[PDB]
Amino acid sequence: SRRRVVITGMGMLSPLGLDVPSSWEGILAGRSGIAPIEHMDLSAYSTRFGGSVKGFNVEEYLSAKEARKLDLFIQYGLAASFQAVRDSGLEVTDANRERIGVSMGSGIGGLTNIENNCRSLFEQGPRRISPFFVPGSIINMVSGFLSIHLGLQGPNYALTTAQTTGTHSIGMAARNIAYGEADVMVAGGSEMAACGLGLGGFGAARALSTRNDEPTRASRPWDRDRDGFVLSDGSGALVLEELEHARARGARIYAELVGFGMSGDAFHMTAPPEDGAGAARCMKNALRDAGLDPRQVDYINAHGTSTPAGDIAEIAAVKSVFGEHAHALSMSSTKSMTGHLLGAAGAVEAIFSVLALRDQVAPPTINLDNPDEGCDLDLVAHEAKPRKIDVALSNSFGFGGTNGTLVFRRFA
Amino acid sequence: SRRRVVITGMGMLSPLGLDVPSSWEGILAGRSGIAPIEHMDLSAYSTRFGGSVKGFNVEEYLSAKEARKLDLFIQYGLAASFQAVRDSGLEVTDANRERIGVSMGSGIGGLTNIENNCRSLFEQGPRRISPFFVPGSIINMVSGFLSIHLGLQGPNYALTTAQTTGTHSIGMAARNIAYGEADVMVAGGSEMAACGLGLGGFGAARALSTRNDEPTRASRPWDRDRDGFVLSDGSGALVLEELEHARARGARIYAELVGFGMSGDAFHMTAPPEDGAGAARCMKNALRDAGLDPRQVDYINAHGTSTPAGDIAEIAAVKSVFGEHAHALSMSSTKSMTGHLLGAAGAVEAIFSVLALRDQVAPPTINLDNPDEGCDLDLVAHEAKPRKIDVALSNSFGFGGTNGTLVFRRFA
Ligand SMILES: COc1cc(NC(C)=O)c(OC)cc1Cl
Repeated sequence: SRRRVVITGMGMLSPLGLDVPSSWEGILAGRSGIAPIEHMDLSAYSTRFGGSVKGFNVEEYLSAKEARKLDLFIQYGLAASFQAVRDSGLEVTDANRERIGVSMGSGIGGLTNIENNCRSLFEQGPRRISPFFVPGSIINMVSGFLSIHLGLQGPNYALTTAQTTGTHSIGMAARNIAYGEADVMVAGGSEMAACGLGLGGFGAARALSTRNDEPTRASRPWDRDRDGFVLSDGSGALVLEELEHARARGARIYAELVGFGMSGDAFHMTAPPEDGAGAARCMKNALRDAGLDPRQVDYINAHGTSTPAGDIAEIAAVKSVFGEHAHALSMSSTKSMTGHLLGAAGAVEAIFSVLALRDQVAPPTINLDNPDEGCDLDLVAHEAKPRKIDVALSNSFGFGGTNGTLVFRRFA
Repeated sequence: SRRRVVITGMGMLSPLGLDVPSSWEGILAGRSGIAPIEHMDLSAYSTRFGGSVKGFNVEEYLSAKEARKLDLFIQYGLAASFQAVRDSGLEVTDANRERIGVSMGSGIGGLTNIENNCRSLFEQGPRRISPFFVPGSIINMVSGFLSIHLGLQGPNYALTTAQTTGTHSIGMAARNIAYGEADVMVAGGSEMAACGLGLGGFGAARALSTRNDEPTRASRPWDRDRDGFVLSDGSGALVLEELEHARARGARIYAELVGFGMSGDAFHMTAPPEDGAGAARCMKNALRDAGLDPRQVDYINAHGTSTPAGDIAEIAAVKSVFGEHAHALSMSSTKSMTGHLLGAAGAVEAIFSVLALRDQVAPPTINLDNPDEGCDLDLVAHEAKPRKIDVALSNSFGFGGTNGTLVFRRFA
């Protein structure tokens, strides 16, 4: 029968910090992680800024010889995973290694490495493609490399559901544990899409904010002057653990994962429906899965991408699901500070939702100067709001009409 | 307790044919789908052959305009998916659309689109990148487009586990049904990694057969003269359905999906361990999941890639798991004929495993002229073998040491 699942470890690289505490300190201070991109020349591009990981030292985790063969999204995914496992205190042994698995996902994976090898191929030839091109670029290799470094022999897979990846990865990993396929999973996502093809491709879709002259103000979810998402890099990982397993070893438990929802919109390849019908269906699935009264929800970490259609669809969905209680909960978009980590967004935002529960505080939506028509909920504008949070919900929505909702609650 | 899951529809593109029955006729005749790759200058490449899909007409499925937005691997996955849904006879309605989902995956995703867009970026700059580059290249867009086209509102996701993708996709979709998260799932995988980038990337690792003079003899699993795998394109999709749901509408049931195993080797990024320990755990997990004794297995569709270390690891794993029964079962690699469809390998091989059950015939391992040291199992050399098959396994053992096993049983 279905077992309970708790969070015993977390790890992160974000535009606000090289770990969880430093990132969360930025979140509660209303700090922006967005700046002009330094790592490549973007003068020909319509967007020249984003959320970079600043000062990442891969040699805190991996030998230089190894790191040189891995795309940044793998390096970030391993860093976050190693943090989360260390934070959990779990010791991997012959007795438990078959019961510990990994599901770390990515929306796009090793696009920087694929781009650089494509340049080698076209300008020089196939003899100059790296021998490490495939295992250093394809999405399942965060799970793969992590399992080989720690000796994890449990379920080993990766999701790729665009901007929903981190949320799906955590939810499905929790189902693995619930149904008895594993006792422990490391789950989350990682992304580094800030190369020519990523910035150029989202640019060609006119999906990105073009506020080049004021990057910290670009990401402004539900603000009437928003003009698209801000592309950001990094990784989140959580250690999910069966409750009795965690109790037996005296684990520190941050929160319980009580609910997971998925739904497809079946609407449009990239656009969310205006009424947020798929998002509402997904949240309702998650709340029923958690055995909750919707009035129990205290805090929602929105998807909150700073796109015109996405932000207003999320208000519509929250009003449809929560009715008058929509006016009592707090909802914020931490993408106002971090930007959109794409396949890692749901992973870092699950961590922020768990820390909202630990610290009893709703993070702010910065830059919400002039809320748009109908955006009249408590969106925690400008400043962090201390408040009672027993139940927190993290939402994600992606290309393909793919929706995920996680429901966390305090554990006693 | 758990619901039963049956297969009611199948769909395929392969190097042998543009549907299931044409592909299967090739399989049972021992035909090769491997040939020199056309309409590419492969002069500088060390491998110039593979398994292409021949004569695919996307306008049987999509308008030319929708087809122009999507990478070939998405086109292939939608073709297999539409075939599978047609073959199932399922009628999607407002009463069931929330109970029908999709999990179609890919190992490497949109290499052809990445190449074409890199050509534009490098030559002309980012403003020549296609607006549809991102949504038309990301791996979850088979699930996305299929859900939008057919109005499917159930779980919508995509796995990417390299060469194990199609097996994991099918197994995890079966779990969704068994545990009541869906009543119907379309599951499988698709791949189009000819392109320069696949042939170049695998070639850089010297992972490919270089038998350019005799492409049809290149893929020779367990043969002492094998010299690596053959890269191939296509797609496989199955309609998985809860048993009572299938019976209530009078569905044609091909077979029952009774078991699913996963494991991680935790050994090496690309090579399996010599004794196939992870593959053995995975098959034992899949049999335990099915409540079957190893002695009940009749037929194994091997991963059987024609890499020296992979093929011998599988023999060791099968000897370990099956002991005194290891010679009684028949095990064949259909990759001897199809080549290696990477993320679609497990999907087309699940279909071939189901058809082995329907037709009571083990497909051949062609090219098995001189079995290597210790390769002394019933590997169905050269010619198909009619035999009793009640229980068929399909194995996939991919990069990152990620393993999958599906167990199918005759249904009556
Ligand atoms: C991909 O390159 C490497 C990988 C590992 N380690 C693993 C677990 O894969 C390594 O450990 C000494 C050294 C190198 Cl160079």
